Amino acid sequence: PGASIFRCRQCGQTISRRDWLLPMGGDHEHVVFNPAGMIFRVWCFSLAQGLRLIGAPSGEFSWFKGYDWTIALCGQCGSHLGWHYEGGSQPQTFFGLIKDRLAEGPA
Ligand SMILES: O=C1CC[C@H](n2ccc3ccccc32)C(=O)N1
Ligand SMILES: [Zn+2]
Repeated sequence: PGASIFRCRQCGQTISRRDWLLPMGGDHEHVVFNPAGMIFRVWCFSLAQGLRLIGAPSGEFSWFKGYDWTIALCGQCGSHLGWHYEGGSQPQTFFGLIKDRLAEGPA
C-alpha cells in the first residue's frame, strides 16, 4: 500500500494513517474559516502522533459543537498541522488536521 501513512509535508514526521480517518457528522472532510477568514480543508482523525499540543483548550469559535480545541504543531518542525479536540462524546477526542499540510505514502 502506497497511501497508508500521513507525514508532515514540511519535514516527514509521522503524523497519522488513512486507517485512522474519522467521518465526523458523516464526512472526514470539513471546510472551515477562522475569524481572520482563512479557509482550511480539515480531515478528522481518531488518532495522531508526532504532534506538540500548545496551550490549554479553548471553546472559542470551535468548528465542532461541544469540543474545545488546542493548537497541534508538528512536534519535529513546528509547522501548524491543525487542532486537537476534547471534551465532547462519541468520540470524546479527535484531531482536525489541515489536509494540504500532510503527505500520504507507504508504510
Ligand atoms: O475549531 C476551531 C479551531 C481554532 C480556530 N481558530 C483559529 C484562529 C482562532 C482565533 C480565535 C479563536 C479561534 C481560532 C477556529 O476558528 N476554530
Ligand atoms: Zn514537520
